[PDB]
Amino acid sequence: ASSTNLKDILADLIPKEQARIKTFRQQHGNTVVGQITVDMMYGGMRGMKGLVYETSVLDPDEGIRFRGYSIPECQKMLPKAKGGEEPLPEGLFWLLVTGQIPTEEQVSWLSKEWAKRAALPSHVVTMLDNFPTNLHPMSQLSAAITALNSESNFARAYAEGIHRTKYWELIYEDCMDLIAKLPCVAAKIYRNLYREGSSIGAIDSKLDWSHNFTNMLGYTDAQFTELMRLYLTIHSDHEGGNVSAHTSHLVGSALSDPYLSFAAAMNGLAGPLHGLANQEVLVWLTQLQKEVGKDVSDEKLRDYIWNTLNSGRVVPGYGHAVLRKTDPRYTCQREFALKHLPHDPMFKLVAQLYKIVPNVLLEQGKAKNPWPNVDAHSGVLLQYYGMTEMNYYTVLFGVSRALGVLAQLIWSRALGFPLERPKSMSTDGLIKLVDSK
Amino acid sequence: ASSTNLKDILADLIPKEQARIKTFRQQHGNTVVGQITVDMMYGGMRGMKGLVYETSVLDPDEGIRFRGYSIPECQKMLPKAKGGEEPLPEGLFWLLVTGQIPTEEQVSWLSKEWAKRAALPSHVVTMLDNFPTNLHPMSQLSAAITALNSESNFARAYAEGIHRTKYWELIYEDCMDLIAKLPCVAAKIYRNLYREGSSIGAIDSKLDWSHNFTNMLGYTDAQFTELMRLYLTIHSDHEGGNVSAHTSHLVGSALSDPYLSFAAAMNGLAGPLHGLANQEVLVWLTQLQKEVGKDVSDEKLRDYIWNTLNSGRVVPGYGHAVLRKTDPRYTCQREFALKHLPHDPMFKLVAQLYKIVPNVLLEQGKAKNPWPNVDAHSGVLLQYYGMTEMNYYTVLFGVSRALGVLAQLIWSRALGFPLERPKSMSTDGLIKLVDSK
Repeated sequence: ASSTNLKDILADLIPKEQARIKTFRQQHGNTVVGQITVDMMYGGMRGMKGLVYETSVLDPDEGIRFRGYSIPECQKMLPKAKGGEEPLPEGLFWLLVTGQIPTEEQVSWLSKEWAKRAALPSHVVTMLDNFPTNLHPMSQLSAAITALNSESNFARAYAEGIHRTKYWELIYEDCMDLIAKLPCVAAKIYRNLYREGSSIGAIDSKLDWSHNFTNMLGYTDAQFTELMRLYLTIHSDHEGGNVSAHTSHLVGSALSDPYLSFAAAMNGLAGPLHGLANQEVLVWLTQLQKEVGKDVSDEKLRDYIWNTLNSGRVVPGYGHAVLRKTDPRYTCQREFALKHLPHDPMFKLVAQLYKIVPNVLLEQGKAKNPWPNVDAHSGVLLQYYGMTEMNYYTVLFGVSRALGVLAQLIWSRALGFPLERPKSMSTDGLIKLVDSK
Repeated sequence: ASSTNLKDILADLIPKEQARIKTFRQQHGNTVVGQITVDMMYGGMRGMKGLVYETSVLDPDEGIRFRGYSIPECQKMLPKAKGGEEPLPEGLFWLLVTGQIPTEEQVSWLSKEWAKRAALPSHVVTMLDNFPTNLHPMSQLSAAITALNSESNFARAYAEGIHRTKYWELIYEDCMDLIAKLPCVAAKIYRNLYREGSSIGAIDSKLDWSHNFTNMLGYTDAQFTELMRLYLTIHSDHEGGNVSAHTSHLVGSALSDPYLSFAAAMNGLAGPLHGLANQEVLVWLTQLQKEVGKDVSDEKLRDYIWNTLNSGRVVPGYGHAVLRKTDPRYTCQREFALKHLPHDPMFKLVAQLYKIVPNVLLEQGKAKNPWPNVDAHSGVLLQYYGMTEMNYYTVLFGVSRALGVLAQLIWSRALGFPLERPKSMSTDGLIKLVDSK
C-alpha cells in the first residue's frame, strides 16, 4: 500500500515547536502583553489574553485561518474527495495537527485509520438504545462520551504511570479513537430519536469519514455527503476562547482524558449562548417566509428588515465585532447553494437578505461589520436535504468542533501546558483592591 | 409548622448586591487590577485575576472563609444536628447563598425541602443499573447528571422564554433539585459498584441531608454520619479558580442549566491534577505503614521523611503556596479523630507526621507553608469507618463541592454575569505581539 505515518510526523514536529516556545518564553517571556480591569473581571473576561491555542487565529481582514491558511486557501489546498469539489474533514484535522497540508494518501490513511478505530463498547450501545426520546441529543451525546471514557488509553497509561514527556502519544491515541467513534454515536442518536430507532448500519473502510457518517445517518444523497464534508471542515475550529473550546481545554488540563474533556465541552455547546444559533436564524427565516410571504421584492424585504431594525429588533445572523468583510464560511455555503440548490425558495430568501441587509444596517447605524455569519447560511442547507430535525443541529456542530478541539488537545499535552488556575476574587475583595489599595 | 422561605430571602438580598456592584463598577470600575505576561499566558493563567466568585475567599493567615466567617467560626455558628457536634451541610449551603447564618428551622426547612425535591427519573435509574462495573464512579456520576438534565426547569423556562431578570428563580429551582438528587445518584453508584448492586433504600423527610445519604450508602454508624456531615461542610467551596469550580462556571455562562454545568465540573474533578489527591496520600501513608512499620518512634519517621525529602521525593499532603498556618480543615478532621478514633494505628501514623514533618521540611528548605492540607487528614477517616473503596472517594468530594459551586451559580445568574470569553492567542501571534510590537 501507501501513506506517511501521522504520529511519526507529529513525533518529529514536536521538539521543534517545543524549543521555539522555550526561547520565546526565555527571552521576551515576561514582556507584558496586557492589563486587566475590575470591569473585565465582571465582564466574563472581556478581551483578556489568557490562552495560547495553536490551531486557529481570527483574521479581521480575512475571516478565520487554520494557520495563515485561511478559508479560501483551504478549499483549494485540502484534498477533495476522489471525485468531489468540497474538502475532506480528514485532511483538515491533518492540517490542524501538522501545520502542513495533507497528501491524498495522508488522507487516504486517516480514512482507513478512522474506520478501524471506529468501534463501540456494548454498554454505550445499550445506553443509547434505552435513552428516553424526551432527552435532548446533546444530553445524550455527552452522557455517552463520558461513558466511552471506560475505554481511554490515557486514563490507564496514566494509572500505570507514564511520564510527563510521553503524555501526547496516548492522548493522541485517544483523540484518534474519539473522532472515529463520534460518527457512530451521533448517527445513532439520530436514528434512535428521529428515524424510529432503526439500525445505524455498519462501516466501511472504503469510504471517507463524512461519508460513513452520512451513510449511517441513512442519507443516500451524494450531494448531502459533500455538504457534510464541507460543513465538517468549516466549523472545526475558532480560537480557544469560545465555550466549547475553552472547556475542553480547562478540563483537559486537569489531566482529564480526551473523552471526558470533549464531553465536558458539549455541555458548554449545548448552552443557549453557544450551540443554538444556527437554529435561531432558521426560525427567523421561517416567520419571515410567512410574514413577508413567498417571492418578495427587493423593496418589500427592505421594508421588513428596515421595520425590523428600527422597531427595536435585530437580524439574527448579521454583524461581527471584528471581522471586516463577509465571513468566508457564509461564502462557502453560499457558493455551494448557488451550485446545487440555486432555485430553492428558502435559499432564495437567504440570498436576498445578502443583497439587502448590509446596506439597511449600514445606513441605519448598527455597523462596522454588517456582514453575515456562518450560522445564517447552514440551516437552510440542512433543511433542503431533509434534515428537518432542528434540535439535532447542535450535535452536527459538536462532531465538527471535535477536530479542532482535540487537535489542540494533543498540543497542550505535547507542549505540556499547566493546570489552568486563574485567581478568583469577590466583590468585597475588589472594593479593597482597586481603590482602597 | 415553622421556617423562613430561602427563595423569598434571596429575593430580597438580590437588588441590594445588584446595585452595590453597579456603583462599584460605575466608579472605580476601570481601575486596573493587574497585568498579564506572555509567560502567564503559557502558565495556565498563572496568578491572573479574572473571576468574581462570591462565596469563598482564601485567607492566607486564616485558611478559607465562607464570607469572613472562616473555618473555626462556622463549626460554632452553623447549626449542629439536633444531637451532634458537627455542622450540617444544609446550614452551610444556606450560608453560602445567603451570607447569613441559618437558624435551626431555616435548616430544618432545607432538610424537608431536599427530601421532597429528591426524586429520580426512571431513566437515570435504569441507566445506573446497567452501567458496567468497569466504568469509573465519576464517569457514571457525570453521565447521569447530564441525563438528569432531562428534568431541568430552567432548560424549559428558557425554551419558553423567561427574561434576563428572572433567570435566577429557576436556576435556583434547578440547583435545589440537583443537591437533592445527588445523594441518590452517588448512593446508587456505590451500591451498584461496591455493595453488590443492592437497593439504595428509600428516603426520609425526618432526617437531614447527610444522614439520608449515609443511610442509602448503607451505613448504620452515627459516628460515620457525623463525619459525613462534617466532610460535606468542609470541602464545599474553595475560590472559583480551581478546575471544578471554574468549569461549572464557564459552562454555566453559556446559559447551560445547572445539571449540565455540574456534570461538566465533574469531568474536571475526575482529572488527576484535581480529584485524586485524597487518595494519593492514603496510598503513601500505606507504603509507609509498611516500610517504616507499625509503631515507629519520633526518631525513625524523622529518618524516613528526611530520607524522603533529601533523596529526591516529596511528602504528599504537606506544603501550601499561600496559607501561612495549618489548614483548618486538617485541624477539623484531626479534632474529630482525636475524639473518635484516638488510638487508631493509622490515624496514629498521620498525627505523627504532624509532629514530625513540618520541622523536617522547614529545616530542610521546602518551606513557608510546610503545613498539611485537608487531603492528608480525610482518607484515613474514611477507611476507618470502612469506606475502603478508594476510587469512589472522588464522588464524595463531588457531592461536597456541589454546594459551593451551585450556590455561586445562582449568583452569577442573579447578578447576570456574561458568557465567558477570554481572547485566545497563538505563539506566532505572540512573537509578533510582545516584542515585534
